[PDB]
This record gives sequence, C-alpha cells and structure tokens, in this order.
Amino acid sequence: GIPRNSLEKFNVDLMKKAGKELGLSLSPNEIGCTIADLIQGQYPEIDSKLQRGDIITKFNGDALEGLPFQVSYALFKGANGKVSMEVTRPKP
Amino acid sequence: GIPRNSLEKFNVDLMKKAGKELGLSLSPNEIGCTIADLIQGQYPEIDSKLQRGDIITKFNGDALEGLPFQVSYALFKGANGKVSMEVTRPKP
Amino acid sequence: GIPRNSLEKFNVDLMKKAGKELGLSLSPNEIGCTIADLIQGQYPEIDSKLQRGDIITKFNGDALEGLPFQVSYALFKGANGKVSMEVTRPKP
Amino acid sequence: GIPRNSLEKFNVDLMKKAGKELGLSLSPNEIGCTIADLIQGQYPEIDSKLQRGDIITKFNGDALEGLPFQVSYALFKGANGKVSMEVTRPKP
Amino acid sequence: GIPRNSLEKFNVDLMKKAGKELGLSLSPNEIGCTIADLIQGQYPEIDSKLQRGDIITKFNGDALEGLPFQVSYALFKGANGKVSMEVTRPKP
Amino acid sequence: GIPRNSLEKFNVDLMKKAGKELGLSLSPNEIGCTIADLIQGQYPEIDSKLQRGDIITKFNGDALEGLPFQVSYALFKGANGKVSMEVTRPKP
Repeated sequence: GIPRNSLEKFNVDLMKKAGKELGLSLSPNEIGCTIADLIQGQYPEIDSKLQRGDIITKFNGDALEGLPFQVSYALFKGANGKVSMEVTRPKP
Repeated sequence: GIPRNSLEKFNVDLMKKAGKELGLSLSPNEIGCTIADLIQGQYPEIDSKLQRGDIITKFNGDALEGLPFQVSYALFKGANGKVSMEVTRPKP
Repeated sequence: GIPRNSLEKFNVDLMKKAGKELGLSLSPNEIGCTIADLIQGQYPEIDSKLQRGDIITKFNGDALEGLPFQVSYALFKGANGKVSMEVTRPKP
Repeated sequence: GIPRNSLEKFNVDLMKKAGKELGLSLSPNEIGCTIADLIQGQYPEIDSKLQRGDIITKFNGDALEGLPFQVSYALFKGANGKVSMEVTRPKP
Repeated sequence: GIPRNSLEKFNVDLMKKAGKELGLSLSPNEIGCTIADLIQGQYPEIDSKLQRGDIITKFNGDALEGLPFQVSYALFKGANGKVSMEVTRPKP
Repeated sequence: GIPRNSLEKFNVDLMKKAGKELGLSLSPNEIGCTIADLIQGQYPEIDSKLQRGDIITKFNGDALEGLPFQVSYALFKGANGKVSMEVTRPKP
C-alpha cells in the first residue's frame, strides 16, 4: 500500500504537581491515545499546545503505538514528576 | 509491558420503549464503542451518567472488546426492551 | 458472533482547488477515519453532509478499512482534483 | 494502498463424530483462523481439502474476519455435528 | 457475538541456560505468541509440554494479549534465567 | 510497557520465473507475513535463507506492518519478476 508517511510530532512537557488530573480524556487507537476532552488545562504546555482530537503517541519515552489501552491508561495514571509527551495533529 | 490495569466500569440500564434512537453516536476501538454524541438523552441513565468520550464496553451481556464494529453496531440496533450497558470513563 | 450488518454509506464528492485544507481532523479506527473536527467546510458536500463523529470508509476508491493511519493520512494529504469519499454515520 | 485482492475461497464440509477431534491447531488472525497444524487421518474431507497454512474464514455461516479468538474458538468448539467452512489457501 | 469462551491454560516452567536457545519460532497474534515451530531436544519441559501451534499467553508474569510483538519478543529475549509461561492449546 | 526491541532484518532477493511458485504459505500478523509453510526446492535463495516461522516484513519496497492481508497478498501475487524482501527470524 505504497503511500506512507510521518505524522509530524510536537512535544508537550509538564510538571506533575500532585492534586491535578491532567484533564485529558482519552480514546485508544493503533497509533496512540486520542484526546477526547481537555478541560482548560493547567499546564502552559497543554493549554497552548493540545486540542480535542490530537493523538498522544509517546508518553515518558514509551511509544504508545499498538499498546493495549489497559497499559497506556496505567502509564498516564502513574505520571509523577516531569511528564513528557509526543503528539500529532491528524489534519491532512 | 508490565503496567496494566482495570478501567473502572459503571452501569447504564434503560428501557427501550420503541420510537427512540438511543441518541448515541458511536466510534469503534479495541475495548468497546466510544460515544461521539449524546443528544440530551431520553433515559435518566444516559442523561445523568454518560458523556462524549465514554466507552461502552459491554452491551446486554456481550463484551464489546475486540468485536468488529459491524457486530457491535448490530447489537445496539437490535436493542429492544431492558438494555444494560457497562461503561468506562477514560480519564487517567 | 452472529449479528453483523452493513453500515449504510453515503457519498461526499468535492473539487480539491488548491489552497484549502479539507478542514477534516481525523481519528483512525478499524473501519476508516473518524472525523474529529469539521471547521465549517468549504464544499457544499462537506458542509451539508458531514459531522463530527462520521467515519470516512473509502477515499478516492481505496477502502480505508484496516489501513495503517500512516497510509490513510498520506492518501488524504495527496488529494488533488476530484475527491470522492464514502462515509457512514454510526448512530445505531 | 492501492492493490487489494478478494481471496479465493473453497468449501470444506464434514460431519463431526464423538471421540474424533477435528485435529486442527488454530492461530487467529484478522481474516480468520490459520491451520497452524493438523493431524492427518481424522476426516476424509480434511485430508483431501485442507493443508497446514490454510486459513478458515467462515465457520457454520459466521464470518471469522475480525472476531476475537475467544469467539471463533467457541464456534468451533460448539459444533457437535455438521461443519461447513469457507477456506482460503494463502500461497501467492 | 454471543459465544465467547475462556481458554484453558497450562504452565510451562524452565531454567534457561547459556548457549541453549529455547528453540521456539514465534508468530504474534491478539492473544499471545503462537509457536510457529520448535526444535525438540532443547529443554525437557518444552519437549514434554509444548507443541507446534500452542499459544503462549503470559510470560514471566506479563500478559501477552494485545502487546506489540516488539514488546513480547523483548520479554522473551530478556529472560536469562527463570522462565514461567502460561499457554493454551488451540485445538477445538 | 517498557521493553521494546527493534527486530533484526535480513534480505532475500530472487527472480521469479513463470511456472515456479514461491512455495510460501503466508499467515498475516501485525508486523508482516509469517511463513506458515514452505516447499523446499523452488528457489535457491529461499532454500538458503528462509525457514518456517520467519516473518516477511517488507516486500518490494512496501512495509507490511499493519497492512490488511488482502493488500499484502496482492503485493506478493503481483510480482512477476524481481522480488526483494526484508525478513526477521522470530526466535528469542
């Protein structure tokens, strides 16, 4: 199936100061976790970089492609301290 | 891939009184059907328990994980009488 | 898993006059690409036929079922001239 | 991904008998169940029409594409008498 | 899709030794890794309990269902000593 | 899921000849096509470099990861001359 490309990525790094739900509502797919909701974030990173529909493809170094949601969800839930995410905006 | 957990679930039971689209717009994924739209439901259950982005993981006893959407869609379409759903809210 | 059906489809044909993002924000799944966003389209077709949550199942003749998003995304990105899409509205 | 073929299918029909296993070890995949191994001498129809590597795509009327192995396996295990399968030999 | 069985699991335990490969060729699938081929004579436990076509579903405590093969394979490759597997024999 | 390896790849190159089948029975999976079975004696390069269980991951320049088998199979079937494959031997 010849045509195949990138999916340009951008980073979103934040500090997980306990007492905060990242605010991200997620949806699992083959390439990562789709953002369903983003209640006006609490990280300049999320607020000025993320939007509904964006797909988080890597979390703290772990590629999310192909991972069962039970695994990816656990990764997000265990976020403590410096959180770093790679994201792609699927708008051809 | 060590970290792996639950996905806490909650139930939504309603009475399928003919003449009503459940109002649920769906999206298929590996763990179930994602709710795309929920036009102000017509079941105290849906209205006070469901939101866009929630994932229905079981319908009338049939687990939706891994099912082709052609199958899950048919299950919803054939809903008649007591409808019972297990749902998870993917917000780490 | 006995129950299995159709997914009625409808078409959306437009003219790709350069200088326009189709405006479609996409989400990959097993049957096609889910529309995440549809900024008030620029094609009578998209504006009067598409809505958030709809799933594009075929693009210019290529069925999108089972295709890696890296492939489908590339197909949309390379759209030039007469664009034809088959879509399904997942509302049981 | 342009090239996409419809696969050739042949039929295998037999009558299961108590105490006589089908003798097929199955491996699930997106289009059906691959015969990972088979014991010759169980049923004449299997010996005459099936070979290691063949992929069973329909079992007693139910299409196996996309089904979780827990469902496909249940279908095979639940057949006490008539067995009708559609199969493809994946040897390009 | 109503019929859906919980698969029978058996345990295989061994102590890996330097210079002695497990001798198993693996094929990934949704529930685990199918033993596509195996060389007899490597480990007594494999010779006594495993056969071509068996599907390894858990490896040293990690469930293999849904894992990308790049992860499952890494788990197998990383075992230098104790190996504990859960396995199912898919022969309906 | 932390552990995730990049798999070792080797090349297989041959010139297909009319009347001489490749002799490979393929089984689709997420990373490519497993050689479920193969008939020795067809091509010297296959006899010298391939074995049952090997997984073909690229065919004549097209990566096979994630492709529907209907597409991968079409690629193999469409090769009338030069055949260049990338392959991995999944034996941890």
